[PDB]
Amino acid sequence: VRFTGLSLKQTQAIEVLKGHISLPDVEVAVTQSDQASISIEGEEGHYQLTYRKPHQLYRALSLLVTVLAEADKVEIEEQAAYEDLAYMVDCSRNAVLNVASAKQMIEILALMGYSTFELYMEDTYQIEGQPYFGYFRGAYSAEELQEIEAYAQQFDVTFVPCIQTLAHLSAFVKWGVKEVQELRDVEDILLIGEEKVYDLIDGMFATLSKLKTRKVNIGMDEAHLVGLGRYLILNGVVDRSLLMCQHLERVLDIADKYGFHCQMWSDMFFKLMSADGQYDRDVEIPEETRVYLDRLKDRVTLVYWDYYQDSEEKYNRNFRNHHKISHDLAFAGGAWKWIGFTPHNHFSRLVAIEANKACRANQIKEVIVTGWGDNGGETAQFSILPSLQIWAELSYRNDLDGLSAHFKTNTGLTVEDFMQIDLANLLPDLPGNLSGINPNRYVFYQDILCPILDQHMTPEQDKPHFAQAAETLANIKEKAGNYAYLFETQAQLNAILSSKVDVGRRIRQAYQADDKESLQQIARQELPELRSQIEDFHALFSHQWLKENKVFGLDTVDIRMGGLLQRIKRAESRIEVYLAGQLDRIDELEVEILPFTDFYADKDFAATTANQWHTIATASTIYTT
Amino acid sequence: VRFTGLSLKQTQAIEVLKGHISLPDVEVAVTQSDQASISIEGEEGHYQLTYRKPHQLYRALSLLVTVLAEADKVEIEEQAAYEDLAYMVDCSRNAVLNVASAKQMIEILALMGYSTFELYMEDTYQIEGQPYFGYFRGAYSAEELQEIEAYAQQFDVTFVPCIQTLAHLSAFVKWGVKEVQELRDVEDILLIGEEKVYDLIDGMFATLSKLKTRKVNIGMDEAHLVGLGRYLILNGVVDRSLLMCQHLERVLDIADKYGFHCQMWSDMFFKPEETRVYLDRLKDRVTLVYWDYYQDSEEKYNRNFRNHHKISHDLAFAGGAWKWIGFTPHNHFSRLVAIEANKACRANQIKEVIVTGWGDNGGETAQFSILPSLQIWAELSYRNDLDGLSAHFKTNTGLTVEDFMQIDLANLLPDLPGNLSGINPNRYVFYQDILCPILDQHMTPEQDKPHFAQAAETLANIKEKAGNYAYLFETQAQLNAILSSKVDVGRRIRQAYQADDKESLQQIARQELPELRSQIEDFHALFSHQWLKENKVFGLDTVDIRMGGLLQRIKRAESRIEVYLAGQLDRIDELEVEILPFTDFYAKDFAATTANQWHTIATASTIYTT
Ligand SMILES: CC(=O)N[C@@H]1[C@@H](O)[C@H](O)[C@@H](CO)O[C@H]1O
Ligand SMILES: CC(=O)N[C@@H]1[C@@H](O)[C@H](O)[C@@H](CO)O[C@H]1O
Repeated sequence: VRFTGLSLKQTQAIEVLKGHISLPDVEVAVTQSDQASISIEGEEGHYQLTYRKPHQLYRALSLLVTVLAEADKVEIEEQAAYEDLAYMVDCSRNAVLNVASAKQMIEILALMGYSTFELYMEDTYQIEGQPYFGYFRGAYSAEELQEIEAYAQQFDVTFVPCIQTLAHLSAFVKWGVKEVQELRDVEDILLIGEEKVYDLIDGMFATLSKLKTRKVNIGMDEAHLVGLGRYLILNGVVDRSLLMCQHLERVLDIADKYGFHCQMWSDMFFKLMSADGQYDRDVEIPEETRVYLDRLKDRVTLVYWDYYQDSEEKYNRNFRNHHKISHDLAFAGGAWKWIGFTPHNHFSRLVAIEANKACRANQIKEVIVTGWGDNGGETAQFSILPSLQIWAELSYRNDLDGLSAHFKTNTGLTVEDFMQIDLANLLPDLPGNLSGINPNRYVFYQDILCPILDQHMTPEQDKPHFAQAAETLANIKEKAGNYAYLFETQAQLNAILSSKVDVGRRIRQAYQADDKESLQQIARQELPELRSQIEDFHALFSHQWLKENKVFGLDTVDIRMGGLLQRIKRAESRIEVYLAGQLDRIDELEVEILPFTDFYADKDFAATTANQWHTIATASTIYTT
Repeated sequence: VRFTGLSLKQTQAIEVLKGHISLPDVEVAVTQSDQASISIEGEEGHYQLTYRKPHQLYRALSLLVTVLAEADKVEIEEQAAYEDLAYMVDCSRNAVLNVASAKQMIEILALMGYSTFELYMEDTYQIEGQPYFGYFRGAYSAEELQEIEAYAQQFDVTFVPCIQTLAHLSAFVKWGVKEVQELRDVEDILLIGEEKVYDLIDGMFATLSKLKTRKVNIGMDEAHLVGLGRYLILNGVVDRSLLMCQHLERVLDIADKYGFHCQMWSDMFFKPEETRVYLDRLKDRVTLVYWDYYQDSEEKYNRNFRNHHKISHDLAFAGGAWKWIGFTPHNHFSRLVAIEANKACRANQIKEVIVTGWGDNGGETAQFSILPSLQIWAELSYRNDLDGLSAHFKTNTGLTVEDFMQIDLANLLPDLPGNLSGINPNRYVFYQDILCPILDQHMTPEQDKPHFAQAAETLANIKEKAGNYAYLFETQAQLNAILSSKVDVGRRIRQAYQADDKESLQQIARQELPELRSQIEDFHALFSHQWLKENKVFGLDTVDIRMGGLLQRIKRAESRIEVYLAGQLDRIDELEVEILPFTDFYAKDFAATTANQWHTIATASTIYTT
């Protein structure tokens, strides 16, 4: 290609992006213009390209490459619905995105049209004088954060840290030293009102002030027991909505000291002022609280987060409730990658289409796409590219007509191929519109002898589904280039699930039937092979993890998978003891299996949602004293 | 041995106890008498033996066997200080004592002089119509509880169930079904005021009423978050002491319905005029239990007794047989505190002592690990001294009390003050990671390595003397063998790495760590044999998970070193993190500490949280 109008910064950015896309040999005149987010016009190898904001050059080039593969004449104009579109990576659930992968992610977000890159870090950034904060977690140094931000700046992409200034600090407050314990209210919540807490928070902002950015998400979601622990012991019973405002004021004051403009998750206002303590609800605002909120609302952007609703009207109602507090709002949607090993791009697509309608209908200026990693970060960081492309398409075009072509330009894969990554969750009898159904994870981590999720399995449909999935994913792996690792991991997982889905039930059927030959084959053949397959899965998982993330946090997966392997060994040994006539009965197998949960009991499929490792793996105590 | 004066019941009991003690070739005349708890006299192969309470026959027999080893003429008289002496086994922390082992424990308690046997069961007894209560936990059936109680009765020992009627029901309330969730306030706490909660509690007493006993410990400590969860959302703010009162009244009413008389922990009374009056009313219906496992001085117990007596004189004392700090008990520390507690209980007219055998965080210590602590409490009750401790112990077990107490060794680091509780290197040295050894500051390899090595040899020798108890010492010998190398393996990896001594890193990765894994798998085998001997199979799974996890982490240490050695890694990031103190709890002229949650020993990462 021959470009005119480019700055050195822009030519360098394009050099980097040539690692993702091939620019045709054509002539392109590039200028900034307020006329459109993106405009591309021309024919016969001579083109005029304009962008409104500098970062939008990179989506413009993605569109260019795409459109020119087919046609000679180009007529493209896009007007983005959102002033800012962000992707937030969870770096607090054990998986800290490594610097090299943050760079890759930035390049991709640039090509997609995102303005903003965000990292969610509860304790995973280093604070001078707080040596337990992020200790052995791979917390980013100030230097690493600076390097990441400066790399985003190469593409005119803004960096926004998402931190926690109230709750969700469990990995820090666990440390049994005076300087940490003195900071606690209860659970994962800091002690409102305590000077040492505000010293800590001043440290947080001191660290972030080393960056160029002066935009921050300060957290404050999900502090359900706020004011009810050591706070209650010291202060007695207080108005908790005012308590929230008091803490918020002090944090905004600290932010001000460093020149930051803040956003926060909105849920605690709703939980503390609704009838049943829930988010998705209307609120009675006490007068003294209203007055306090009327001040504070001018100093912070409230972020309404919702990853779940299947209809615009459901989001709309919540936006309406938020308007009672503030018209300075943003929306956080979901790239579903927090339900085990396997994402749910399909469900993310369904909710994105409807959330986009509601955001537009409520003149929402910013959408943050969230990539949470609940309970260990076991899903791949790059597993949700389709979901990111979907939101970009919805902002820029208000439809998904360009989704597959732009996605193929950006990744080398069709969007439908890449979205097969979801397969371990896609049981055939599920409706598309229910969230969190995650057999990928609970079929994997379930015990053998004591399979407490067995009532949720449907082997006649699930076995062939997982088996077919493994073949499909093996095929996509072969044409996935640099993303092949993602698919190889999923293929092996599905291969394991195909047999593991009912091995526990088949053991019980054979035991009840006195089919000792079957018992023997399971214990001597099937289970040692299952261990072999799990060890291979562990290797592939580790390869994936170390490619994307820092090493810290992988230890939890080692522990979990080692435990699973040992429990398979126990199934083998207990069966052998019984077969050698050294047991009259195998007591584990005499316990009748109950439903694990009734969450989806009223629905016409067996699968469910089960997303805590420690309750998947055992009915015994493991966490409690 | 020829006896006169025995019933059929007593004859059969003695026949069982021959499994434990060797009755010499003498004639013994047995009668009940109020003159003493135990009296024995006679000479030249003719003896007169008296007991006050029927169960005390069995301690008397142990005393008799003992003295006659030494002498012909006997003049024994004991007056026990406590009306009741109980041992309470924890069956809620994953380890549910199996029926055969409960029988063994009863036999030993009878020989020692215990009047009462207790099982602590949060969710580990079955309630008809509550299928999730004890599900996959090895919950005792009604019939199993009856059989255990009946066995105790064979020796005139009474049974007391220890249950929970408000909080500490974590293993039950986790179940995500309507019939369970509607019973919940928050965390491990049931929902006060909910009629379905009182339906459950009625169910609890319906099960226990199948027993002969009408004495129960109902739990009822003061959990901080009572009233603060789904209670707060449903009902607004209430005085939470007043809430405790309302719930306690309902529980007591249910217990009355079934004829039970209740004990409970004294916590909620420790300390609004509405509340004072309510508390005062309820205190008349219960015996309070003051529990203390920690104090090193009678003076400190006495202070707490005085304070309790401002609340109620209807008071019992719970002491501690330290078996809740990992794999290895602390009989030594239990002896220290028993001596002082006994002084204080006597000074304050305490009528009942309950020795507690908690199994905190997985039940990994052997059920029979604390026999010395139990004999200690018996001697203190009956004789007010330990001058006959070892001789009586050896009659009962085959082992001197000093030999048996070597079971503690994995905790007994040389530079520890004997009077500080919960220092448990047995556990955190074992479960600590290799690459990220977050307890390394608490290790003193130059002292700890030979201590653990010498312990393993000592324990191998005691195993040979231990008969039916050998399994306990075999387990502990192997643990100490492991800890001798593991205590500093992470540190030696860091040293070799920092010195760029690749030969040493290779030796550690290729020889030492695979051998460590082999040793841990050996320990796992021995531990499993020990567990299955003493306990139901349920709960063993948690140990399998924890140990399989540790093995996999040792594998990671091997593989990370291999990749580095091969040039495919510029650095091993885990090894570049400076290790801080794990806790400042005992920050001191020793480095050891207390760390008793597996999940925080094993990783600085999240593992339970969302
Ligand atoms: C602000 C927010 O969304 N908070 C939590 C988040 O930590 C969790 O990871 C996510 C996905 O389950 O949803 C919420 O429960
Ligand atoms: C009444 C009582 O003793 N309650 C707990 C008990 O559940 C625990 O196992 C034990 C040993 O640490 O100490 C107490 O805190």
